[PDB]
Amino acid sequence: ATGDERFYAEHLMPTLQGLLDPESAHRLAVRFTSLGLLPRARFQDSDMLEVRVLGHKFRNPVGIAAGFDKHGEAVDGLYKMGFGFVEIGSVTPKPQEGNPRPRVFRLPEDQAVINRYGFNSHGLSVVEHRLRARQQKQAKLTEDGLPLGVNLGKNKTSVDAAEDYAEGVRVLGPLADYLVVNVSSPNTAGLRSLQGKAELRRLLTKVLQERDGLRRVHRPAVLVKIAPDLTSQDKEDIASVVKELGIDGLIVTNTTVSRPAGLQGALRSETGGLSGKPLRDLSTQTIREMYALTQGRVPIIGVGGVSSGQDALEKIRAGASLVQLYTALTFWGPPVVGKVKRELEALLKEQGFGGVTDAIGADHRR
Ligand SMILES: Cc1cc2nc3c(=O)[nH]c(=O)nc-3n(C[C@H](O)[C@H](O)[C@H](O)COP(=O)(O)O)c2cc1C
Ligand SMILES: CC(=O)O[C@@H](C)/C(C)=C/CC/C(C)=C/Cc1c(O)c(Cl)c(C)c(C=O)c1O
Ligand SMILES: O=C(O)c1cc(=O)[nH]c(=O)[nH]1
Repeated sequence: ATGDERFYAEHLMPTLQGLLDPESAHRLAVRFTSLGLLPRARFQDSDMLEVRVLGHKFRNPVGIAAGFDKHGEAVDGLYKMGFGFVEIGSVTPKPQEGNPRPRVFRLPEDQAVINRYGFNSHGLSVVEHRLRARQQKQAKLTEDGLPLGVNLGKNKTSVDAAEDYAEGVRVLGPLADYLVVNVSSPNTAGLRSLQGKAELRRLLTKVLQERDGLRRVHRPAVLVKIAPDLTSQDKEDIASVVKELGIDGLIVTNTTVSRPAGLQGALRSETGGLSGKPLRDLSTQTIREMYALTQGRVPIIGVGGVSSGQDALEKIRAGASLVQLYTALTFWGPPVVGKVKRELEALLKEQGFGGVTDAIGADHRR
């Protein structure tokens, strides 16, 4: 049940959201997290939540998705919250402002958010120095089952997308357990076209060459993060390229540019990517498809609308080895992490799984 879950979800978060504009709230959340001003994460991770994937041990399979800690300011606070892994970014090569404010919108009636941040980023150099300041602390955390992902973007005005990603691999690759080639932001003109077969093969060949050129101890896994809005053709092409090139994994999915029938929020027709509950099943179905297309041989990090243990287990059974959440944190606060983990453990036991690993892709074997 938990007292603070109820307190954060029913009282504290909705009260604070009533007082603070969305981006002000985001900024305050990053600040509070970075300072460790967080409730006591009392959930002890059980052995049945441990997952071995991407050349690493993950103490639990619940991560924070990209876009919360864009500039790597709150990594340690996020582990304190009870996340099994942290992904920072997206980070662009040069600093850039992103879109004019306002650029984030709450849809409380839908338990959703729409954002059009447009890759606001401190840039590679700032983030590099921030990560270097805690590099050995991270090495110990990783060893202890708490890996770090770095999500790479491209600048708005760059004339060579592949070179932007290559720069990211060179600069932040040595500080990351895994890198994410984010070709699925809905908020950068032309970006999602990099998901097309020919463009993706060329781009990923260059990214993988740059990764392979790093020293062994500094050589991260490379994942591609994909949209929920892809055609069947697009998904077939991505699966083919992933297998051809030996891409280490997929992150499924980014936000949607669709607006599902039934959205109630006043701000439903704002431009941007939609996240949270209305994305959940679209993301789950995309995980399911990508798992089948890759014959279950390519690790998937499942993301989109995870707010409960059931949501997490649905993505795991569809083929995810790990899951992430973001929007649920914005509505329910830090206790949501312990909630998801406790519920997930209980459901695994109820469905006769020895642990998370046993449940990965279970629906495909029914
Ligand atoms: C405000 C906001 C900013 C985001 N920024 C990024 C980003 O910089 N890079 C990225 O790959 N995904 C970004 N995302 C997408 C999330 O990583 C995630 O894929 C998506 O929100 C679905 O998960 P959720 O429903 O749990 O939020 C962002 C999402 C939100 C809501
Ligand atoms: C769990 C959390 O997000 O932050 C904790 C540390 C907290 C007590 C934050 C206070 C400020 C609030 C109410 C933040 C909620 C919120 C939001 O309301 C919105 Cl709209 C966004 C985009 C974010 C992005 O992180 C967001 O955190
Ligand atoms: O910076 C953003 O606008 C952004 C990037 C991304 O990958 N996904 C998203 O929803 N927003």
